[PDB]
Amino acid sequence: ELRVGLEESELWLRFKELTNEMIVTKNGRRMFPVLKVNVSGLDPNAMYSFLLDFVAADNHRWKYVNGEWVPGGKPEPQAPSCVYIHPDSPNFGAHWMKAPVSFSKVKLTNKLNGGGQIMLNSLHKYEPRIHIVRVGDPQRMITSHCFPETQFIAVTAYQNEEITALKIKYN
Ligand SMILES: NC(=O)c1cccc(C(=O)N2C[C@@H](C(=O)O)c3ccccc32)c1
Repeated sequence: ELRVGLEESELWLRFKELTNEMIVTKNGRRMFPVLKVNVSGLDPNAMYSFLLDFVAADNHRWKYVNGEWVPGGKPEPQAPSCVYIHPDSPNFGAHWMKAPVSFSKVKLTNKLNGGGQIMLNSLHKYEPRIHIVRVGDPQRMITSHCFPETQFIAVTAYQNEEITALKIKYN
């Protein structure tokens, strides 16, 4: 049976208990921690593509007030649909299952300046989601997998000094 498990969940939960933050910039910024998953239950003989997108978590934005994340007003219009294709795609199920699948090269940005980056709105909370797509499937079956341990708020600069120190400590 298809099983997708989050790698280094303990490290993600350290950031989440502080409310995790990810920097977005004009040219795009890579994530820390990096989203990595282990996969089992795929057909090793079949070929698949791994896709990544980011889902909004609330219908409001956030603000850091008195060292505390609080609801910070009505949200901006939803960011456009941005899908990141894992550069190993398409590949055999045996490839995806022999070692954890890392999305280390994806970049988060606040501009639609191309480059295959992910457009996010600052001060909004997002949750990464992974999609698995089989090549050649007339039913075009797709599997979606959410990871609530990896939720974060997009920021142009770190608000929580504990988050700033955490990023330096483990990266
Ligand atoms: N009748 C059908 O359900 C059917 C028939 C042929 C191919 C698929 C397919 O694309 N799968 C199966 C499954 C697999 O390959 O592990 C899978 C995992 C992720 C994404 C797609 C798919 C589904």
